[PDB]
Amino acid sequence: QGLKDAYKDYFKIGVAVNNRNVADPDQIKVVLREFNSITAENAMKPQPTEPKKGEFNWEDADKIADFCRANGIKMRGHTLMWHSQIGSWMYQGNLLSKEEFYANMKHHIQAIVNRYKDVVYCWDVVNEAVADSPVYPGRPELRNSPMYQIAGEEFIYKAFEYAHEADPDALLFYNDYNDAEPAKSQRIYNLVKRMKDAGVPIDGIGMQAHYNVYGPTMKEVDDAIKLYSTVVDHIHLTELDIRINEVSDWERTLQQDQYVQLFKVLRKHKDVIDCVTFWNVSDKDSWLGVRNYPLLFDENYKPKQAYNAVKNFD
Repeated sequence: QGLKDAYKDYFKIGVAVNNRNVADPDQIKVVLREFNSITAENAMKPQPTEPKKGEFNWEDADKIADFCRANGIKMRGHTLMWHSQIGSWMYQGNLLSKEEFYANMKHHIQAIVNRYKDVVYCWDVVNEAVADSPVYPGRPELRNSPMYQIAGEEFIYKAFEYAHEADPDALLFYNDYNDAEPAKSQRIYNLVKRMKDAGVPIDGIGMQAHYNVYGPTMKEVDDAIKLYSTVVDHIHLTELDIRINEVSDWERTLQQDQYVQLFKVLRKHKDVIDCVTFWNVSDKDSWLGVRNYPLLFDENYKPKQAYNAVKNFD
């Protein structure tokens, strides 16, 4: 009886996984106990699935979908478009045409969405498209990636349209980090507003939630959720973790209260938040290394004092 069961009347609890998390008994016992949603940490990203034009690799992603199919869990599909882990070929030495690009993007999205539409319930369609903060008013709100350089903001719209065609029943999200920062969260809102007003097919906003001990206050996070709440009916925390920096009893206490504060805020917003997904299973497999003591499971795949606090609430 784990996390998922505790938050059953609030929202799903999920976890990004790697090949070994769904292949090793000791880790599998944990994942099934605690979570009712799964994200591929890497296996559905654009370079991992299409490292050359038209040459799809489904090996790693299939294992993970397999695991979900079998245990009656639905997946989040992480991501269809992103300026990282992407094959240069999609957008180029020279940049390609809007049209040659849209085709590479349409071909890719449509394949992958169709392939896993039976397990994926939602898709992080575009990732990290909004620009980092300091944006001096009037200057471009979006990150100047190659895709933007070719399409401008239009490529995001196409990506959401292309994925909607391939599966009309999936919830399609825009996903980003520094989601609770005022300026950036305002920019995110602006983007999604534009899409809503144009009638582009977006459903939800993905809050990465790469937080830390000193980074955002609970006010900031509760604010951004209200702001986002007024443009979309679906919010996921998508890659949650709380790094201690930027091994003491004190730091451990600090991280504990944040996690406890954070889940108080999200419980209040149960009705718009459908999912809270931790970025890795345990500190062992955290992308931030174990130095950062970032998750509710320690390097032995065992719960920390913080685990019981978050779980035994009310």
